[PDB]
Amino acid sequence: MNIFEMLRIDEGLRLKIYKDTEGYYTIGIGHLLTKSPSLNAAKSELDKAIGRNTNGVITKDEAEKLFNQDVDAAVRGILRNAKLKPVYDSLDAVRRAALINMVFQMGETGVAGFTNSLRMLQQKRWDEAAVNLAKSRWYNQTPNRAKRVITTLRTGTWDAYK
Ligand SMILES: [Cl-]
Ligand SMILES: [Cl-]
Repeated sequence: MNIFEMLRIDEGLRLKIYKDTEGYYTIGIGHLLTKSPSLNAAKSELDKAIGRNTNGVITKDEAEKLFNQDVDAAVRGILRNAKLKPVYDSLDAVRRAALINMVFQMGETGVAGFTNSLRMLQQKRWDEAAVNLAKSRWYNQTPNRAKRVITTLRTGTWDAYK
């Protein structure tokens, strides 16, 4: 199991513009297109991201290309962030995937905001960090997915995904 297969399970694959949990226009593997309510603003962004006139439909390869970009952008955002970098460096390889996961879903600004949990992660206080992360809008809105991520963090194993 690795970050890519982990995120593909959490996000799924959709080749046609869809709306995410929050209602935003998305496509492929959790690739957010726009927060705007306009389906046209969405097609527009989609064509911009792909480099062709898509009419809201992409191929698997296109979806996988956006996905590779986004995981890389996720890792780089963590290593560039003064709040995140230190937690990340401190963690084992499994735990690292889990923070990448959070960052992919919520953006670096958002995860950087979980101040207390990051501090408990850095101190390797696994159970307490788990209890604290669950006290969030995140957990309340996408509980099955949060649970899995949280579990990866608490245990350092891929159990939740197997
Ligand atoms: Cl893009
Ligand atoms: Cl969920």
